[PDB]
Amino acid sequence: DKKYSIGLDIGTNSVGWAVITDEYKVPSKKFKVLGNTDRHSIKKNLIGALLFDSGETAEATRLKRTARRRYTRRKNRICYLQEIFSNEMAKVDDSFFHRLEESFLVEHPIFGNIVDEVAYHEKYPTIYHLRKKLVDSTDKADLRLIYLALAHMIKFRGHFLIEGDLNPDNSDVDKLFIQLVQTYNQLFEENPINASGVDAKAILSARLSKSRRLENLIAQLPGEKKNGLFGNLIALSLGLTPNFKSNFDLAEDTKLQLSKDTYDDDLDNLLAQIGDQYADLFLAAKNLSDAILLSDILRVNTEITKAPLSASMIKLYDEHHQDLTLLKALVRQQLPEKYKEIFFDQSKNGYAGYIDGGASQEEFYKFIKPILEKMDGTEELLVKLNREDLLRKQRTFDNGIITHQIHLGELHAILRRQEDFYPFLKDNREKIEKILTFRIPYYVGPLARNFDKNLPNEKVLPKHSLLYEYFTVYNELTKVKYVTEGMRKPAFLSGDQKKAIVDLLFKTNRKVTVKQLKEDYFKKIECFDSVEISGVEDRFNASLGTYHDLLKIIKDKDFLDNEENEDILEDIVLTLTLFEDREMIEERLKTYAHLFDDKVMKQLKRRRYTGWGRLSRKLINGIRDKQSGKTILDFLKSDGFANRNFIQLIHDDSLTFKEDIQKAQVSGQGDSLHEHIANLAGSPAIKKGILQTVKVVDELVKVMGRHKPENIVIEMARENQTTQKGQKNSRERMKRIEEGIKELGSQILKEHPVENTQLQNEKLYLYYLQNGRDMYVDQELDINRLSDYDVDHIVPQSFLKDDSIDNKVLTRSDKNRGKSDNVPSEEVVKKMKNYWRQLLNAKLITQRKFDNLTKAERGGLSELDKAGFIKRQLVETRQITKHVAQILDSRMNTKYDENDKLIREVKVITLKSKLVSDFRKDFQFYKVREINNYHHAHDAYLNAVVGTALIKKYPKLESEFVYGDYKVYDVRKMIAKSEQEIGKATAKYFFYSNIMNFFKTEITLANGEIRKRPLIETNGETGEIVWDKGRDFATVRKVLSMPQVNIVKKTEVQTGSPTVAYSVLVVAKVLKSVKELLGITIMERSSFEKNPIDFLEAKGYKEVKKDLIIKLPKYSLFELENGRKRMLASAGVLQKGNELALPSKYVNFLYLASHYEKLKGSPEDNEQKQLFVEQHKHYLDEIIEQISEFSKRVILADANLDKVLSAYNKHRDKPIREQAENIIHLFTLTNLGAPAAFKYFDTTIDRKRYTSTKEVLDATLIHQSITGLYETRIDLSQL
Repeated sequence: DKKYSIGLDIGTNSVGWAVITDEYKVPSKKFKVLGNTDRHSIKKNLIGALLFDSGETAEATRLKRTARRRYTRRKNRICYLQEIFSNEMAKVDDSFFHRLEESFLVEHPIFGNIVDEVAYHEKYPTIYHLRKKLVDSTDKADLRLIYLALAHMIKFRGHFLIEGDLNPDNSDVDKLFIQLVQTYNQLFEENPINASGVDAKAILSARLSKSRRLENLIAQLPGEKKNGLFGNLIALSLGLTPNFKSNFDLAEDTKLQLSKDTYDDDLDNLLAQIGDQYADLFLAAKNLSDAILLSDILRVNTEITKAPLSASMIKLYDEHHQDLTLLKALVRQQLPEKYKEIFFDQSKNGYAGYIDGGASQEEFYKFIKPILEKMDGTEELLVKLNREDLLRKQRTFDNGIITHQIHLGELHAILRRQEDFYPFLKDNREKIEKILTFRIPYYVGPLARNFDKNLPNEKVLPKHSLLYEYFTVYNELTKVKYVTEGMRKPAFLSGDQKKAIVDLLFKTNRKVTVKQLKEDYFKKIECFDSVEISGVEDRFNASLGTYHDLLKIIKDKDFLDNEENEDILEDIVLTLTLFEDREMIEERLKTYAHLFDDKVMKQLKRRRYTGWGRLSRKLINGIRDKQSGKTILDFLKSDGFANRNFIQLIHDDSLTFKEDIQKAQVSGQGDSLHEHIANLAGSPAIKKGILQTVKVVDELVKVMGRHKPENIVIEMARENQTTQKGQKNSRERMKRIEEGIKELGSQILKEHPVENTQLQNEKLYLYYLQNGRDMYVDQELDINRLSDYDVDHIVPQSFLKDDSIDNKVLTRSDKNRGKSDNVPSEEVVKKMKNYWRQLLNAKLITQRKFDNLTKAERGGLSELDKAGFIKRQLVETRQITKHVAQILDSRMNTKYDENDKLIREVKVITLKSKLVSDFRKDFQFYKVREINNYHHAHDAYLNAVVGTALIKKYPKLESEFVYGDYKVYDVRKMIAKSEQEIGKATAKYFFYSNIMNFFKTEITLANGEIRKRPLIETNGETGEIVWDKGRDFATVRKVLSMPQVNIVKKTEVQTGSPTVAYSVLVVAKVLKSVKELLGITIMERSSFEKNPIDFLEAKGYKEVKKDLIIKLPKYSLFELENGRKRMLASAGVLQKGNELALPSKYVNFLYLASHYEKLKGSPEDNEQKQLFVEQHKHYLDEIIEQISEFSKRVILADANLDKVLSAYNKHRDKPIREQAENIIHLFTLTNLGAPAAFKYFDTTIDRKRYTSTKEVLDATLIHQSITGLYETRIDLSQL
């Protein structure tokens, strides 16, 4: 039994997965297959890929934001915080937490007496009045006030944080602005924004309108228009309502507004249209937005305090009141018609709409500015409106992290002082910190969970509740036994005997003795002379004491005994328990004045109760056993001869009571996976993919026999390069060139015109980007001789791998860069800097490129430069990937030590998808998407290899790419200050900052000098073998060439045109037998499943075997003869079911051939690969052979195969690159799924579709699990 790791490759249409074991191998396992076939076992490698469409299904609905889900899981956090306070709160005010809960259903009092309740609302009209008072508090503060402050934050927080989210050092307008442009530049490498010398803090946090601050900023970004994408983001974060339809050429108007209730959903619908690459862009806009709005706000306050947001909000409160007071007088007087429109009508923008009706600030100003301009005396009101300062409200801070940290600061201030008076607060600092800050996936160990023990979030009954005391008395009686004159054994009290006894004895005396039970009931009523009694001792312990209490006050025994007042009386005792003061009781009691005299109500209002019980009504009287329909109290009252009691009933498996209690302990023990994923920023596809990833990992752990993996290594699927977004890139390069040639005033586009699609050539682009000139030497280049010239890396590959235009120049010879191993030579910078500057200002190089060319002027590559290179390659910054990491980390690491620290047995590693992509290129494991779907699985395999190699080779780097709170090492203390300082395994890890250098056997320096590395890489300190260049590359080639890879096209049952939910197999009469395929529609579905046969009969079928009605969802998979597979699609059509595998030798060949000219890389190494393509021309035959063999066996499109085969022979002499590029088209004949037309050479090959679904009814149905590892096969031939 050995350790393993999982690699994951998460995409919007595909989850790829791979388990790897020691020495980076992929294990295999035999898997029992179920059903009616004579195949009972199958052997399977543990590597696969799940493929899924993204449409209207129930799983889609589950991943939508769901309010009742949020409510319930948030109630766990609220309730947990109450539990921590419950003990000390009991000493201050035992009814506090129950009082607040009753008032949750008023949509109001917080205190027991009228004095405190009035004094609380006079002093704390807002939560910020409270916070500020508490922070300023020198001595012990009232615990209710402390609780109320904390509870208000966690009640109204949109979403809590995960590890690595807090960043308090970079929470200011300027850095958040850079973050936005950096995130923007990641997505638009050709038209990046230079933000150098832009005072964004001053421009964006001014006393000017949003619209002016937009124009001011956009005016400082050369070439950027106000309604362009970057302007609209700035518009978004300033508080405006930009429209992104034109930036992305969208279908409809798609406008966005941060303050709206629907913004979160609105963003996901946009991402669903433009791609989840953009999500972090709109997240950067949100945090900037928050930093802007907090500066404007905090500016009003002038008092030095640990509650600066509170101090500001109090000020704005007072200013809001005066301004509203005047506006009301102005309107009442000058425009009384419009008063109710303005101040009461939430349906309209206007004050009412603005506050209680979700109209935004700008919508409100837009409505009210004309009203103000037409009135007298609105001069400064209008001034405030135009600097965005008029009647700001208080609720502008529930979401986002920049907000969260400001709140946490104030609350931590309160807790630090109040810890000195409430030891329990120091005792639970970390628990309370977790409640205030972070996601709580589970309430176990230190966070394990007044409230009803059985039902966690349900509150208890008052201990003097009449219903509670009935439960107490009946629970005791149901275990009394009696024995009479005519009996051999004792018997239980009857349903009627119990009621008889309660009516007769428990309602006439406070305590009931056993003598009374014997004499006053068993003698006098049942006429017995000898009676012995077990189950009770001197007297019963349970008393109906509140019945007797009220009997003296009401003096209407009929009223007490009447079952319909039971909840009236329950309400009365609740009220007499929650409050302690006659005026406040009598307020609440006044609704019952039609039921009692004033004589009685003066008496009732004086009858306070104190105390709370152990159980809640819902449990005792509320939940009902399914079959019997009876509550627990019902069973205590009568339960046949069984006479179960409370503790019996809870645990009896023959009653649903047990199961409902467990269903509630489960819901209250942690949060909701689907709610978590539902609230991420992303499309519904990215969310479906994350849910699949969680499913795949669960099944993989089941497969490895419940053993957890050592590491899980996650990457986000690298995206395919469509030719559509490929030509969008040409248009972008063209616009950057045109705009740059204009500002240079150079005639180069007229001397050499160029259509945009030619700019895809690296060298030609660089030639225009460089205005026709060498970049290291003052000279022109000849546009007709670019083949002779070099592409040089500004920062050498030894230090960072960056093959972008932003790290490349076009020289005559790379020797022109200078002779150093570092950035270009100081002699080159001098002769060329002024040219570079001109280019930089023309936006033909970037600020990063310029700084890098000139770096020799500043001492070359510093330690700091190198440490940031490390982080640049390691750290994956996408947000959603941090949440995938936590979700898996949450599920995997659940035990706690004897410290109350998390024991991390599974390390969840996150890698940039680039690392794997570079690895395939650096070591020739080339990817050719077109062949099959295996490359998803291959990526997950490679990702698991590269991730687990890194963590073993460079453990100290853990903190940068493993989820968790790890010891943060400074990367610069890991950087050797000379290369010879690294020949030994001292603590320094690198001199040449490409972290992937340890895989290479020889590294080439920028000048040409070559450093060798040992064939076997060991970790410095542990000595462990990490990578053996002699074995481990071969292992990888083996896994990739491996032909059987588990591919699963997720089947779907639809939910949103005659749309079918799923087909079904009917075997029946119409007499003689038919095997038919019938599609149930979404309307039909409800009916059909209710009564299958009656639905089926009314369709003309009869004498159907209902045990042979097989449900067949979309893409059900069938196997026929010779392993030919078919998938069942919609519209009575079948899809191709087989995946065609090719070994590495062929894949690499096809790749390097189709790239024979486009060959970026070393000039000698470029020929070594061209030689390989040449010397293996015979692979063209070998491939065509496999494609043909595959096609005749499973494709069955003999017509097109002949055309293809004929056309291949005729063109066998065209250059190799051409035949390969055209073989790569062929694979769409063999591709799994819907057949689709393609072109081979000149020839067009039209799709042969599969129009008869009859075929499958006698084939074998293959039902796959998510990994495809567990099959159950059903031979329909024998049906």
